[PDB]
Amino acid sequence: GSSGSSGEDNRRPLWEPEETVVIALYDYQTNDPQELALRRNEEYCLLDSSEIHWWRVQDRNGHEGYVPSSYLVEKSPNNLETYEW
Repeated sequence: GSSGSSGEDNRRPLWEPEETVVIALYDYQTNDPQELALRRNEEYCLLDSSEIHWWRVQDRNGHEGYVPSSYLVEKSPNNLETYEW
């Protein structure tokens, strides 16, 4: 392989390392308005974890609702030296 215009991959993220960002392992679907359909391999801003089985999140476009925390996952840690004790 060979580069073309730029040989330096500087693809920075969008969300913030401070806000809780979760991702859906699978594309969840529902027939209720109160519920939101998650997308496989898609991050989501955690609004409030009031409940346990159901977490309130928001899409990148602006779609919030109740989703199965099971699908949502905590963006694995990286280059972060911190201990929760």
